[PDB]
Amino acid sequence: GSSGSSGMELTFNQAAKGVNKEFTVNIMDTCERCNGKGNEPGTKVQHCHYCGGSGMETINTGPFVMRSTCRRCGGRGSIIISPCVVCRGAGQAKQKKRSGPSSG
Ligand SMILES: [Zn+2]
Ligand SMILES: [Zn+2]
Repeated sequence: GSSGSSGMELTFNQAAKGVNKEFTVNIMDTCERCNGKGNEPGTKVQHCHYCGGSGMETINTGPFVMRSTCRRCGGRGSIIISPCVVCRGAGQAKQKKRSGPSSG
């Protein structure tokens, strides 16, 4: 076997532009213990007043006011007596995956 012609018909050297190669080694997926909730699967939760279920807090200082994400709940709308032990209330963790089917 031997050859060496040209044509430049199609391009099948690299993959699409969107799907960047080696995006990021580290793997981040939705927690499993809390299922992307941020609390222990064996604990209860309390209603937050600061935001009132909106996850938004307001800082009234003088003739002006500021706006920052609730601190008591953390922009959730409720107080987690016991925050997850895997994601520590992050909503995502490291899920060792090989393929990782986006759609599904
Ligand atoms: Zn709150
Ligand atoms: Zn978790």
